[PDB]
Amino acid sequence: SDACVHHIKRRDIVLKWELGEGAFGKVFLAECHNKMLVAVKALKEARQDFQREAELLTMLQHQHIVRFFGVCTEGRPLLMVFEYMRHGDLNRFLRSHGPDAKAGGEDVAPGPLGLGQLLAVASQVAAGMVYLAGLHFVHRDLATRNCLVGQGLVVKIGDFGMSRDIYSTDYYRVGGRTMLPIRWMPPESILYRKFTTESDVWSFGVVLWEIFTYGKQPWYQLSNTEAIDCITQGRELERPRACPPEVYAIMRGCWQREPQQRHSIKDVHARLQALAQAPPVYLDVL
Ligand SMILES: Cc1cn(-c2cc(NC(=O)c3cc4cc(c3C)C#Cc3cnc5ccc(nn35)N(C)CCNC(=O)CCCCO4)cc(C(F)(F)F)c2)cn1
Repeated sequence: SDACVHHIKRRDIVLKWELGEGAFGKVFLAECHNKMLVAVKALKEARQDFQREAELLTMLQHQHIVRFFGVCTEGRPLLMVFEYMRHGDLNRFLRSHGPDAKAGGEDVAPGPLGLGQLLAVASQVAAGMVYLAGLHFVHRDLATRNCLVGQGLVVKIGDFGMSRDIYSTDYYRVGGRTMLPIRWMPPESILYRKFTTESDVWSFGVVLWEIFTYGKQPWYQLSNTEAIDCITQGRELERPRACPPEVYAIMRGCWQREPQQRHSIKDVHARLQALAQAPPVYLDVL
């Protein structure tokens, strides 16, 4: 126990209703009195994996990492208190604001999401990955499904959380047990099965691809085995229609076969941030 986790009395937590069910956890919408709304995670049992995660969740504090408030161990089931993100995960957000579904909102225009919005969303995910790469933390399952959207179009990296139970189609089940998001995985992670920070920047290019594709699954064209091949033979994803050539260069910069030939996430974020606050007339031409 290197760091210490804050604790929240069970009297403070008042469960309203469920937000989703997982194979190992349950997310309820609840209130805390430290009065705001929070998202609590109930363990379905793993107690060692509870404290270990909380210790790691506490150390990770940033503007684009899901805000961890603490735990509650004064009565089973054990709880993990997260902040509430209004628009759910990024993948379900992107899809519901694409040209495919089916009328404005409070945080977003009628849609589809314009270039300025997509660049804004992309920069926030990139900014959060620089922090993780700065701590040399390796997020081995980077995708739009594992990013949350809050009130005000703020994007934070959230889940894992039963993403292998919700989006089971995004994972290849290796052997009898264990799933791999091979469509988001780099060649060295498929072949030699090695994961690094440079293996994450590959995943971000795939994440950056999802954004300008409005939530579609990468290599939706293919099956799991065919997707493995195309990545193995070094076949790249084609530039999505909503993506300008200026941004597709950033994707390919994340898709170099040699992991060290790939650009740093600090450099990728630098390009994405600059394009975000860029004046209208500069983006209209893009
Ligand atoms: C090896 C390792 C990795 N980690 C690690 C863990 C996390 N954890 C995480 O992001 C994490 C984990 C988690 C839940 C949430 C997050 C953010 C959340 C949330 C949240 C806030 N508002 C809403 C509204 C609807 C909604 N969720 N939701 N759903 C749609 C229900 C989801 N349905 C379910 O069934 C999930 C079951 C248990 C889920 O546990 C985050 C990080 C990171 F990336 F942020 F650092 C790292 C710990 N150890």
